[PDB]
Amino acid sequence: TLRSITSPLVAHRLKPIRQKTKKAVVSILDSEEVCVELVEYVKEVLQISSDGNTITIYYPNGGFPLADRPPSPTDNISRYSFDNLPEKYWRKYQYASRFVQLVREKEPKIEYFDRYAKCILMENSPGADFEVWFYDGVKIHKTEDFIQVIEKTGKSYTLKSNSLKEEIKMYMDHANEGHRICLALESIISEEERKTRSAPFFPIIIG
Amino acid sequence: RSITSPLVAHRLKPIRQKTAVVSILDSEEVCVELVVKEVLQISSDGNTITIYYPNRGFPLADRPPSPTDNISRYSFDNLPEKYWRKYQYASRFVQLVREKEPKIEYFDRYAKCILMENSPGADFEVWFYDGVKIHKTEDFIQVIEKTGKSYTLKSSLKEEIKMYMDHANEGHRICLALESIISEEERKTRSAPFFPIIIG
Repeated sequence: TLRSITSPLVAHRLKPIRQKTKKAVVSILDSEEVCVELVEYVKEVLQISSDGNTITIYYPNGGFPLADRPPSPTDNISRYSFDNLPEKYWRKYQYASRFVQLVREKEPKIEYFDRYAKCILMENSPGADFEVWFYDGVKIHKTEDFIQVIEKTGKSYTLKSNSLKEEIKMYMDHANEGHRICLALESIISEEERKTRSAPFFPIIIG
Repeated sequence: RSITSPLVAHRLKPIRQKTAVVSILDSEEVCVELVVKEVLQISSDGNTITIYYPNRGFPLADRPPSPTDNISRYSFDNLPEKYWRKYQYASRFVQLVREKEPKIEYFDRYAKCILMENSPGADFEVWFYDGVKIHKTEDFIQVIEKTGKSYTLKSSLKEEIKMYMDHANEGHRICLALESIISEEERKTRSAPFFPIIIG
């Protein structure tokens, strides 16, 4: 069971992207499906559901040239659950998940303009990244692992654990309020998309 | 006061229109330059009017003349009648901006919904992805079919279009519920404003 190792990917609300590695192309489609074309001709396509829990695999007949769109499916097709997926495709599923993990860290879920900064909560929940692009060129990025400060000069620092330099704290004190605010809205609005179950309320731009 | 209510320019993006010149400043203050020779600056909340004269003077710049010492402040109530029709010009203008100024853009699978800033009872435009368009108002609803066949109903079932009108009504209910939820939170937080908002 792939489960014993990794976890199902999440691509919900991800804008489209196509990147060519050497071994193959990876995509996020308008459907928020994830496509891995193994490879210059495509010999194998994996199409993972936006949830992670479904993997569709189709081949050609013959020895599928490269393209904008991925190749429309064939009758040589299969479907697996995350649990049923054969070992053979596991490292492919993990390429797709690493990639998607990359995108979500940089995919805004909420953009909020305070008097003093642009605040960005990312899609890499739980514990998503949080960027604060101060309008006077200060930058504070918060991560589960750590916090990066960049000063108006370019002095850039990490704090995996505080006294900063006091003046840093005015900015960090703000960053924190912004995080508390974007985390309260995300909860409120998320509550609403539960109660209504209509169309996604994310991402949002505020102010 | 007896007549017009104080204007509201909260969250309105800047604009200078020439006719007198009227402006909404980056401060959400409303400026009327009469022609210059007189400047009225109404507060974003409508209740304070600052009036200053040149020391004519003031050639028509693209920005309002910086402040002078021939200056007055009034309350909405204190405002002398000499200035009432100037205030009312400013109020009509702002009513016009607000009706076309969006507070909420929501992207449904079928359409773009826009609740405007002309509360209470704000306009609600539904720009369907297929080219259908519905515009709700307190007075009436305009329907534009894909053809162009406009139809300003004022009170009715015409069939088929009811599929779209039902969607439009859902979107309104959804946008009117988000406004309430995010409005509660803004009441409880004291942070920077939460509107406008784009969702989707």
